[PDB]
Amino acid sequence: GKTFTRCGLVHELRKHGFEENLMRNWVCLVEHESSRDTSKTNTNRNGSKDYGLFQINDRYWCSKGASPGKDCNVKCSDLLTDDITKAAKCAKKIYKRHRFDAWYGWKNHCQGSLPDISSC
Repeated sequence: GKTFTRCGLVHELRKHGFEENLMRNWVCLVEHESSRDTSKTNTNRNGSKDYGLFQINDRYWCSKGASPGKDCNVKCSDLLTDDITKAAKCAKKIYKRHRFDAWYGWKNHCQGSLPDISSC
């Protein structure tokens, strides 16, 4: 697991199939959820835990076990590896029903201001 910079994240998502017109929303969401860190985790009041760059939950999208086998066919520990793609492809499969509303940071802080990406 590693941390990314905004220019690195903008590029990593552009390579992983994220739209340049949505990139501002995506990086500003990710900067509140994981702070651009693949190693980040958070526990919930419901007893489940969140993993990887999009803080994906072991009961809803990824799987906590030794093998993948959940709604996005991906394992919580694979989201902690040095390429975000395991979390990013699952984030696209969520965006098919909830483009940004599946993440609390976007509706808590990205409604006020977004960062610039025109230097990336």
